[PDB]
Amino acid sequence: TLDRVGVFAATHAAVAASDPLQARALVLQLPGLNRNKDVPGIVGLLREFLPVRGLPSGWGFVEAAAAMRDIGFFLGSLKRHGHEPAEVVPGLEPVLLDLARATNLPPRETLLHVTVWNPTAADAQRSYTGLPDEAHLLESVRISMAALEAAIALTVELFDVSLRSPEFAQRSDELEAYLQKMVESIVYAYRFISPQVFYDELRPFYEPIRVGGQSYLGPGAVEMPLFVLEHVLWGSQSDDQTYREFKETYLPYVLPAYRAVYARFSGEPALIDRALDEARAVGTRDEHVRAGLTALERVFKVLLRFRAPHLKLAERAYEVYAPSMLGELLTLTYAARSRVRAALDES
Ligand code: HEM
Repeated sequence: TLDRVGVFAATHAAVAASDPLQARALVLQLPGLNRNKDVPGIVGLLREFLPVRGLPSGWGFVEAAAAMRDIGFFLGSLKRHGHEPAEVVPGLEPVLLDLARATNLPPRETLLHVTVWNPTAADAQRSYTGLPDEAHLLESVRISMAALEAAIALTVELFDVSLRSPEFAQRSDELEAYLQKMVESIVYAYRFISPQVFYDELRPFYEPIRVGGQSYLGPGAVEMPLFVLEHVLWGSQSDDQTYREFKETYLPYVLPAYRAVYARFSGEPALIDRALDEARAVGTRDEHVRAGLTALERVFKVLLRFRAPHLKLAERAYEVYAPSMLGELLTLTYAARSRVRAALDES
């Protein structure tokens, strides 16, 4: 049914299958050293595979991204025990910067590296902690990342589809179906991830580190390119300070293609702004207009079925505090949906 997922999943699998540093058996030893808080051992283990002669000239994106993944687990690890990886590992910084250049991504590990680009097998999956809860968190992202990428494609396609077009409602219904995966992810997370374990054992691995004279954030699901999708859909012309700063903060961590999508739509009304103008130009009693707007409201419904439960998920973990950004974004989503619902009012 969600047949657009396959191609995105296949691109992720290419990186997951790559191990140019032949680091698999070495990275698997990291959880034990983390448990032992063995900083010298962690550095020693990294130096067993860290390139010292520059990157192999034959590497492409796949190899460079795979190398960053495997070095990357040592970065959040070292910071977890209170150390800047660049300061305690001679020659590491130049490698990170070279890998950043090769991939057009930050000079550390991102959500992509630790989830969809990380192999799934027990004898291959890289992990900070080796904990089941960490594996469950990775799975929760794997459930929806490829679907979300399809959804970004669909949103961009829907942007050029007139509300007057016969496809509008059908495309919106298809977008809704892919976005349902985000809901599935939060249901999964609620079921399988212990809030105590997340907060006490996993969260400390996700601190920022300093590379190239600036701070780079840790992997988190916050880096999923959902914010790019919603920039196009409803948010591009939002003057809300917290929201704009949120998007600009996470922009460097998403794939270059989605950074390009973001830029393309920043100088234009968002999809719903255009659709609502169209509804007003035709008249909101027109059944085809109403069909389109109703379909659009369902997209907002599914976005809220992710976002509201996610806030609860986040609150439960931090009860063991969540940033204001979450509730603020939730409210903005409600406001956007309300604009659609207002057009559908029959009085
Ligand atoms: C117990 C598990 C989780 C916790 C504790 C958690 C916590 C948070 C927090 C605190 C934020 C605000 C930004 C930050 O400080 O990093 C955030 C944002 C975000 N998270 Fe989660 N999260 C969890 C699971 C998930 C899952 C499973 C997904 C999707 C697969 C997800 C998707 C997102 C997204 C897309 C944002 C950006 C804000 C938004 O769209 O509303 N999170 N998360």
